[PDB]
Amino acid sequence: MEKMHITNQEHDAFVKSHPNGDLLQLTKWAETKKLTGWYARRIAVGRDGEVQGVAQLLFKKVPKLPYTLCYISRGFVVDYSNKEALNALLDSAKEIAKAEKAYAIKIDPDVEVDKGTDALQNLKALGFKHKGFKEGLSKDYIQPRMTMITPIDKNDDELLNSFERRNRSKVRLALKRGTTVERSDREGLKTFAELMKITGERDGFLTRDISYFENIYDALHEDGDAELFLVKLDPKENIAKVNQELNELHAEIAKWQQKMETSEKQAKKAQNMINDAQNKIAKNEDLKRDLEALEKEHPEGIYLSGALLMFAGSKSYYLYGASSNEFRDFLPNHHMQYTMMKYAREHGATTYDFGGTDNDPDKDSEHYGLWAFKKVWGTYLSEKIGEFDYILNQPLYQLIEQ
Repeated sequence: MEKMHITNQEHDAFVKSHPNGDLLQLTKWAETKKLTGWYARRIAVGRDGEVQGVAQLLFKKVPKLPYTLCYISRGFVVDYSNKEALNALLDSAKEIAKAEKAYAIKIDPDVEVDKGTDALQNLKALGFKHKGFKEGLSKDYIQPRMTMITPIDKNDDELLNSFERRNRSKVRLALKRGTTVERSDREGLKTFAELMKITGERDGFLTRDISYFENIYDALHEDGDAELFLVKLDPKENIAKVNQELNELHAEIAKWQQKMETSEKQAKKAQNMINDAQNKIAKNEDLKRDLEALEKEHPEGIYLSGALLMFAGSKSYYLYGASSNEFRDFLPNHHMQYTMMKYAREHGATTYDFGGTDNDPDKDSEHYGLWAFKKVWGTYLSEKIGEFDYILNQPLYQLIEQ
């Protein structure tokens, strides 16, 4: 068929609407990789003025050696059953990659094994070598080969119903206990980085600094493809809520007092309900005091958790999350997750991807916590076909790919 020149926006549109599109094939994602030494090139193929496949190629020089790697991260973006388009994309990639002294062309498209028979067959026939069906988070390939995904093309009740039972209960508590979820801005990243520092120290992880998050956010946020969410506990707002509850409780008492005075038969019940409401009033007043104490410490509230949410068309991604060691009983992360899923659905996404996992690892393994966390959120395990290399220089490939 034919090689085509399409604009950045045209490429991104095609990626966003293709079933095999992905965040890692967007032009603004390539912008984020400049900081770590990657440079980009694009290819497109089609017929009769209609694009049938695209790919964004990232190149990076191999330390100490006169070669590059060509990495098509989550490409090619093509129907892997379209042999003509697939071959044409390989033809174009080989031209560019040889000119860049690449030792191989590495691809890792988001195609589930379930649906990957054609892909495996057709890639094999074209000369690609497979890295194998190893653990979901094997160090033998760059991306996770398994992820955990929540279907979000659901109403609020259906979405909540999809979570595991204990977690549903925690989400309902989170919605009630008194935090708010904010869609933040670039200035919010300073709060986020602080939370991430705390999270790194609590878990065992090395944490990246604010500049690292700014690099991702600034490329994609303009297009609505990156958003930052922050969860706040605001004492003033909650004090207002308590004042309203106190007014409502006094009005309940008024109503039962009026039944007591007019209805002999209901008097014992009325006094009972009055006693209950009086107890609630006393407790609410105690809470008001505690919230006032908090307000003195944190006049404009305190942020408890935060996360970055990315998009590529109908795919949304929970990329990074962080939370502090304080006020954990408000369940801020649970409030955050459900809010972000709803936001993602409203933006046009139908899946919400929590990222990588092993498939049901044992408790002693380094990745167990990821499985324990992600499995309760109405997720299914997405097992991908994996990583494939079209090798251009055999001796170099053997040396490097260790």
